[PDB]
Amino acid sequence: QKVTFKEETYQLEGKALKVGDKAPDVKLVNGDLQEVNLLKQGVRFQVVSALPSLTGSVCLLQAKHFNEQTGKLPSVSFSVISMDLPFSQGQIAGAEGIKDLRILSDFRYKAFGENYGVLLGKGSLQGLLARSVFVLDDKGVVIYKEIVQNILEEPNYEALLKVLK
Ligand SMILES: *c1nc(COCC#C)n(C)c1N
Repeated sequence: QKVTFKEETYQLEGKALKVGDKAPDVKLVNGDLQEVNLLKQGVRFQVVSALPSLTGSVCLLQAKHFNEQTGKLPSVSFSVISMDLPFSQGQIAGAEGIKDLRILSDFRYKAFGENYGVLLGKGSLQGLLARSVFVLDDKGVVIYKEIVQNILEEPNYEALLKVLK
């Protein structure tokens, strides 16, 4: 699969993760500069979304939409991942009041990008994460995957909420 950004077409780098595959656990860094494991034990659904940067308008709308679901669906674990340092993630989350959302940084190991196959290849956005959504079931198996073809588009929220119902 390819991703488009205006005139640029990106190859996706890292390991291809498919619907039906066991999702790999990866090390990320949270707002307190604490290393955390992506996967949560004993929750019905885990939603893991990635975006190029929280600095961007489309990116912030995605973060705002997952912050709202965090409160509406407490039985579902929501995580948003970017290559932004935890400091900027905390600053932007603070200003926008997105305090319930689990915001994690892939900067240290690029372990999410490499293991979920959403690392953007050569181009202006190279090394940033493709806009993407994975839903895992209670076994940690991928039951839904969207890598957004046009990175200027928001994720398909309707397709996603049908998976969580
Ligand atoms: C996330 N999405 C986008 C696309 O447009 C938003 C803007 C600006 N960007 C730039 C990020 N960072």
